[PDB]
Amino acid sequence: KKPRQKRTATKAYNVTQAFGRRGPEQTQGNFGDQELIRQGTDYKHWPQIAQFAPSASAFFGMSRIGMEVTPSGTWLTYTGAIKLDDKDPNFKDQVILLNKHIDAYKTFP
Amino acid sequence: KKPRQKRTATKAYNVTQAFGRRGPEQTQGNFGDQELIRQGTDYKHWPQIAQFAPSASAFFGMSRIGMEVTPSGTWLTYTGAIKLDDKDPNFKDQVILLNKHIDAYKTFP
Ligand SMILES: Nc1nc2ccc(O)cc2s1
Repeated sequence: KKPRQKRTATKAYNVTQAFGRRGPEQTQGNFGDQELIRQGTDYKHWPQIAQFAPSASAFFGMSRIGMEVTPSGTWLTYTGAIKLDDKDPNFKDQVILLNKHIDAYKTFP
Repeated sequence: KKPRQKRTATKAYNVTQAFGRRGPEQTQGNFGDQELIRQGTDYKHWPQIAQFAPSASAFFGMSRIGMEVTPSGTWLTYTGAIKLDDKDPNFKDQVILLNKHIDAYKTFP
């Protein structure tokens, strides 16, 4: 049993199955429209999204890390920010793509 | 030369060189004692730390993602939490190791 953070979503084991329903609560992810949720790393523009995901070294190097204990369990918390390069020729498209998936679930029928 | 989020710290390119000095401010990292800062992914217990880092799929599946536009540019924000396995026989050691590195910088120059 690989832990949740090591899972990879695909068409046969999708974002909802691996990582739960999209939503606004603290423990929920909010990222992905219906196409990305159904397809995971098979999504047509997945590489353009993954360019922004951190390496293990960067995850622990760039982030503010903490530990919290709640009734549900013991949690390693993380927060940070990643600058988009507005000198990148593909900047405008990167922004459009990220905004299409952030909080997409709010307009799901 | 690589974007910050794709860098890999090592003895040749250490945590300070790759990710900046440890400290408390936003986008500043707070994780690592003197030994980890110097060695990065060559640190003896690096695998026991990296087991908690997310895959690219998990990062975008589990996290709360946002986009903050400020005078310095456009920033992709992330926040989330990784649950430790309370039934793992090494749970107690995992807690000790993470706590050893969180805010370690407060105790040395
Ligand atoms: N509702 C949630 N369950 C889990 C389980 C494991 C994990 O690492 C994060 C979460 S958020």
